[PDB]
Amino acid sequence: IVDRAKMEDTLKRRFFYDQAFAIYGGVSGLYDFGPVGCALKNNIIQTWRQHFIQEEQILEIDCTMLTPEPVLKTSGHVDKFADFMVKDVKNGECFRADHLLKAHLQKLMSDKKCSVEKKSEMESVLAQLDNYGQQELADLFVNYNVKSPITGNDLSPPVSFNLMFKTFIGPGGNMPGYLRPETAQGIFLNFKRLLEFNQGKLPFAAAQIGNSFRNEISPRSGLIRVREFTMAEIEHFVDPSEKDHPKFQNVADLHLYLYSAKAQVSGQSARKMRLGDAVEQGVINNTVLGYFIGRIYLYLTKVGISPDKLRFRQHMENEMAHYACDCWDAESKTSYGWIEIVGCADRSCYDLSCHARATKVPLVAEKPYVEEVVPNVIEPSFGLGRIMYTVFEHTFHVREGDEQRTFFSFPAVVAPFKCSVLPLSQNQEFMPFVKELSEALTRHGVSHKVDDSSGSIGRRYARTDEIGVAFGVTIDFDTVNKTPHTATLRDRDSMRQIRAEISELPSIVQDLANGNITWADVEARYPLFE
Amino acid sequence: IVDRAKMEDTLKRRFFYDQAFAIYGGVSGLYDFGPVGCALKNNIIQTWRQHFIQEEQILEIDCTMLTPEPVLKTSGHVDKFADFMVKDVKNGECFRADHLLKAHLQKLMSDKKCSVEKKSEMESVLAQLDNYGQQELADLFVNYNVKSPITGNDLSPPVSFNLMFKTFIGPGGNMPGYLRPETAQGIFLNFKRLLEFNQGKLPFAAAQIGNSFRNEISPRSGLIRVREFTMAEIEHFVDPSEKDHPKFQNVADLHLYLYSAKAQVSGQSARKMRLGDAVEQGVINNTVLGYFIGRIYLYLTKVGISPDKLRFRQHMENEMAHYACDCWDAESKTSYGWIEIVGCADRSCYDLSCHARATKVPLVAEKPYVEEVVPNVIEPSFGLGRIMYTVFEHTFHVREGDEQRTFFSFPAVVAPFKCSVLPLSQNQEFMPFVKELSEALTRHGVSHKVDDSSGSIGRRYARTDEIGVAFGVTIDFDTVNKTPHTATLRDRDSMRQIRAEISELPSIVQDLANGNITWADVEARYPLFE
Ligand SMILES: Nc1ncnc2c1ncn2[C@@H]1O[C@@H](COP(=O)(O)CP(=O)(O)OP(=O)(O)O)[C@H](O)[C@H]1O
Ligand SMILES: Nc1ncnc2c1ncn2[C@@H]1O[C@@H](COP(=O)(O)CP(=O)(O)OP(=O)(O)O)[C@H](O)[C@H]1O
Repeated sequence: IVDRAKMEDTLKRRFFYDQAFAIYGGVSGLYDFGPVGCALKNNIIQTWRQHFIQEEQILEIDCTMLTPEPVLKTSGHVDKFADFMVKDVKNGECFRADHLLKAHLQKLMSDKKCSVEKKSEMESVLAQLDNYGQQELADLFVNYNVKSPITGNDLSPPVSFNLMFKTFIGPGGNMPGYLRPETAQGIFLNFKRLLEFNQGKLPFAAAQIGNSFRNEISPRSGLIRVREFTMAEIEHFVDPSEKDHPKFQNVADLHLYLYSAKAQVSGQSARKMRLGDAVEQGVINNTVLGYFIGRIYLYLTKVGISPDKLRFRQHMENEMAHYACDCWDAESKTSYGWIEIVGCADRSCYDLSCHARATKVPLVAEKPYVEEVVPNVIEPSFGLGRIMYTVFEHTFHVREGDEQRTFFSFPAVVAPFKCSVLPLSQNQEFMPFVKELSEALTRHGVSHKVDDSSGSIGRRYARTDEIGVAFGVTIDFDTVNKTPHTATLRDRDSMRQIRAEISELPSIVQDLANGNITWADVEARYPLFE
Repeated sequence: IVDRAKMEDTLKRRFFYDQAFAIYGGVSGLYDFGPVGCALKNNIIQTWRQHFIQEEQILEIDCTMLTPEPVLKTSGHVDKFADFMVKDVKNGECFRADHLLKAHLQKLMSDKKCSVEKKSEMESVLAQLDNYGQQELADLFVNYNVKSPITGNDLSPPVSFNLMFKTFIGPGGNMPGYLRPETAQGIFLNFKRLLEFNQGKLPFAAAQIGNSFRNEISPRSGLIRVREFTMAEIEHFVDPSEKDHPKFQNVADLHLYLYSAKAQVSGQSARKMRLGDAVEQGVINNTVLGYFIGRIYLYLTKVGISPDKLRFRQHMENEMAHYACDCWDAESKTSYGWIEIVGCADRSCYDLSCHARATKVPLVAEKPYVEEVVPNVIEPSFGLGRIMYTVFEHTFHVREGDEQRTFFSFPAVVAPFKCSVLPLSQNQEFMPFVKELSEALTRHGVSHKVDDSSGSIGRRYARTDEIGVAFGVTIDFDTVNKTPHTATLRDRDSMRQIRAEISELPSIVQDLANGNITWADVEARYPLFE
């Protein structure tokens, strides 16, 4: 439970993100990220690079966004990459049928005049929404007589709407193209040279961190529904018969809420299992898929996602994408309900074959006299956009005080900047201290900034908390005059402080941010300062 | 002088970059960057972030690429952002008139039957190509009777061709849009909130590092002419009356080739002046423009550009962009002649006014009772693409040996990875040494990789040189058996080696890469090893 209104106001005001082309009315689904928003957005991409590319020695490539029609036709995007759209016969307003039907049903379940028996029937309908194909949706749109959410008019029947943007490469119109809806395709088209890097053996993973475009129908979910976002996709090619990851044990003891496809149809709830035990019962097919599922859990957590609001929902029989056979999604409980922030699929061979059969160019690998095989790819799809937004809601808190101050409990690895060095006076009396501390912090690799804003030391930290600065050191007169020279180390979340010698503080803030010492540990070693 | 053919072959083979959608024939102007290409491309963006954003405390924002028609119409891109295109009346092949006329004239100047008097007349025509407007070009295309470079047919008259990509945002066609040709526009549309960050005072600079799209007519310049590239633009807003940068002295003693607009019309050559002296004579208007010009020189140099092939050419009277009044470009002497890699303009007020007058929203600032002024922006435009490619040619060398081996003399700050630790055997005899050195290097922050490839130690380094790895440490038996345990430190460019104790090598390689010690210094302290 989070007050979205209050939050968005803080985010936009401190400029984390805001409506793109605002002075023109803005375009729904498009936002610009201000300074802090970038510092945070950057820290997350940096953490991801470490957690995956670096930790797994993933081959990184950077393909183009512009794509010639022929390429996406083969992958099957020109045909299946779409959403069902409806529009009131009156004017020409469009809506994503998929969601409008869900918005309506939720409206009925809320009305007090609704029977318990119907409430159920509907809950069953919503828990199977991503399965209802073309026809099935048309009927539900009749049975429930869904009508325009605005000036309730009559909606035309649900029709598919290709989400890919369209353009023309070069003068003339002989080469029509689209803006890549995903990045994965680029890695497949380069499978040859890529496989060559690993001596030709499997498994090997290729990755990409770039922009994808999705001409969303009716974006109304803040940063959740954008037509332009940055995503980090991993394409882990493995031998279909050797689907066993040599590191699965490093993430086997992790306990996370799994929501099988069965539990979704068998009407029961998600169970908090153990990955190791998960693979046993057969919930999670193999251990490769299992390994990444665990790593994904670790990443999201380390970046600011709350475990008590993070689950992995499996897909339904016919919910499968036009390129997958099995899949699991990392969903976060937000103010918009459960939403897919990271998508981990298991699109066995499909892709490579399509491009090979179309271009008349072989894309395979061999294994020991020797047999050629079609690699089975597990693609963890990260939406850095939704992932960041989740961190926003999960860490946005309101300080217990009439002034209604807010703050984000951002981990030290993602906060705009870890420490905030703020002195009382800027005269040449404090400089020798501010200068030292700063440079000292830098040597320890702790991002910081010397606060200049006006107001009381308490109002200073008030602005610091808003953008979620992890810590803060107060340098007052007793620090400059008294001796030993000690400063005040203030914790963001607790607001509780400490008084240690200003020379040792750097190493202290370092361990605190790096998770080598607990704030409790600090209060035990040094004298508390009210 | 560089053998482009040989180079491109090495780049593509080691996969620095290559044709996007290769297995489909590829699309001209589109390329994909392989692993090494990314490591290098990343290092350059990282260096730029330090050299500018970090060194100047620039406010970083990240706007959208999709832009609604109304926004670009105001900036004046829907009208002037184009190139003159011609096409042979036979089939429908298009060409950029601007360049075809230049290709033809160069053909004539080469023919031995050309008179000295005409050769001149033409040299004068080419040195004024970016000034010839619509009509002027049509005539030259008649006087010289230019015809299709292929199967020489007849070219239609030169007509403008808008370079901006076109699409449609959202279902329907009520909101037509383009893919931003530049990033600057985004910073202007956010001038309000941005100015607020600096307390409302000037000067203050905003920056952006993102992708821009330019539907180039006929791309045939490798990575020089792309329809999709990453650029880092800086928008330094300053008071029109206070055009004086407080750091100009830090870059005043720099000596760099300046090519005034006069020297371009007065038919003389570029002079290697001193920035300080440059501002005096009035060559470079103010010192703000001068400061960035110096910093730009430093950056390019630090990344791998050769001074003897780097100049700053000023624009011509009517060469000015549709948004500028004065400008200077950093051009690199490549195999394609002189090309603009970094563009530093001085588009005084223009922009902010246009958006304000169109949206009926004021975008100004005040100064001390108080007067509101229209900020004069100096926009340094970096094309990380062309900049990287220049580094390629300027540092690509061929080893003097029949085997025809190649290598790139990449600075330590941009090389894929600084050091290459390569042992002879991988047995548990060397591991205790490889492990230590590696971890030791990491502690010193030196990017490295343990070489595994097969072949002689000399053939191992042969592959290392190709991707331009700065150094390399050889760990042989005398390192494991003999004591003290010393390894071999090999320099890339010189191939000359050294023999120092394997424990001290880390700190040595660190200073070498960080420019704290010269390779000559090393050969003076430690025993040479043949
Ligand atoms: N419009 C959007 N805005 C932000 N991120 C998006 C996005 N569309 C996709 N993503 C990212 O990429 C997604 C990969 O899974 P996809 O199957 O492509 C989502 P989907 O099911 O096709 O659309 P939907 O979840 O809105 O129904 C990640 O879940 C999400 O972070
Ligand atoms: N097609 C392209 N490919 C690579 N970089 C490009 C590019 N177009 C522009 N840039 C980058 O952005 C440029 C900014 O100057 P611009 O005035 O926009 C070039 P221009 O004069 O408009 O086109 P031209 O130099 O090809 O005639 C930098 O010089 C260049 O690095």
